[PDB]
Amino acid sequence: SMSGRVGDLSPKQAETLAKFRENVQDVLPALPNPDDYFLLRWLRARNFDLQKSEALLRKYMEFRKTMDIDHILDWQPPEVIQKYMPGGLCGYDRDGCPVWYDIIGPLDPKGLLFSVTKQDLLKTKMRDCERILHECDLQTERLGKKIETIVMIFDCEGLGLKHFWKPLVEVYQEFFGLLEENYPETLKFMLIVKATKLFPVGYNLMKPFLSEDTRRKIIVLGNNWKEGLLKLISPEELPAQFGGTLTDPDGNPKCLTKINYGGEIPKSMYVRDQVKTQYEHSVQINRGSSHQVEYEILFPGCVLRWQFSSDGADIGFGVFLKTKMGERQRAGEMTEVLPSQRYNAHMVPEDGNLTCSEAGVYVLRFDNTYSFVHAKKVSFTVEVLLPDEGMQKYDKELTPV
Repeated sequence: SMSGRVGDLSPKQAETLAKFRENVQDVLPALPNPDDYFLLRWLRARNFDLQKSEALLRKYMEFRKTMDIDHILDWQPPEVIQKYMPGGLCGYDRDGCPVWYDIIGPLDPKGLLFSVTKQDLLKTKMRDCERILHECDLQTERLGKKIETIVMIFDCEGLGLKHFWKPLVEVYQEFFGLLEENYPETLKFMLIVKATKLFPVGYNLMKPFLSEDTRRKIIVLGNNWKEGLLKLISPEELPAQFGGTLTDPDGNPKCLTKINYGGEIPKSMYVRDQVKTQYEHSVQINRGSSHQVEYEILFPGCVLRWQFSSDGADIGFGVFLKTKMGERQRAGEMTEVLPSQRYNAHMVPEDGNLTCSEAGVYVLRFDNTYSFVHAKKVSFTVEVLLPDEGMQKYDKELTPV
């Protein structure tokens, strides 16, 4: 079989290329380098189907306009992103392919999304797409061989419940979706290092946004992850932080000159205290009454996630565990999970989550015991975030928490 790459095309692939081009006659005037290489990414992504490859390319032309890709290398992100958005482009693998780091642990999710918008974050990620593509083009020049694929490293140390706040999850979802739509056939490997026991839930949140091609390229490294990275990346190209010998000019092993390590964003940089949201349910509760919902959990390891808002007085909220569905239980008859407390959910919504570490029926209960009024409207959403079953197979090498 032929791989559908320049210098390795079958007669059919070549004829399909020559045709697709004839065909993408009217959009080509807009591109900086529509070489055979460029066209063939689209074709490979859709198995050389002319109509699907064309439709995919045409959508990308629209993305170019929406994101102003023509000028994006000159676009300056907000200072909060420059200073506190983790990751960066650093080094090249053993084959010449550029490496892109993300450092998930120290991300401040609310700090970021209360300081900048989802669109500023996504535009920054697309700017980094365009920067790493330019590194591919420059490596091609340097090495005398075609470089058009990249290595993504996700340092998942410290991946935890804070990261499952829905607005942050949505940024990452949209980012992976943008890569699939606009950067097909660009990924060499996505390497997951130091993943925690929460990785299967996190991955399942992203999975719907990953192509089958991408999913086959995801490698979950274990305890010997430094050796694993060194198999792919020479020590002189791999930060000492990640097992190599590359440092900043001053010797810092973190390579801070190229890789950001996040951190807590100063509250003085915030532009808002909440993001807009809609709720799945709204209920009216009586003075001194309660309202609850119940989830029958058979398979431990899923994450229960909630958000609520209520005008007026504070509202009570807690989570309890009982053995099976049945008539209403008193708090003291159930296993406390999250003991009830008083929350001000009027100025800003309350959100939270927890890991369901035992099978049973989880009861999320609102207690209206703080209004000096007749009754009370509570708006809320509760979701269960399931673990990816295939990734639970790595459980023994995933770090607690």
